[PDB]
Amino acid sequence: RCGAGEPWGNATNLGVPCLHWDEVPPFLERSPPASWAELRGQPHNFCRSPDGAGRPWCFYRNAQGKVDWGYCDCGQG
Repeated sequence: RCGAGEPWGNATNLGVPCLHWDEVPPFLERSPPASWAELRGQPHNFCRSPDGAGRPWCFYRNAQGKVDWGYCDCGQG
């Protein structure tokens, strides 16, 4: 039950949980496609959509200690 454009919430697409936007390390492993400082979900974690294509995505933190970003479509990655 995953339509494109609809985020899973706190999981990059359908995999790794979204870390908090203010908890994103200044030295990041992935480069973000857009300036997300205005996603303004800093206090919390939840997919955001900087892309005018209606494509939500968040930063996921995995058990490797990594924090990267992924599209939240639950089937578009």
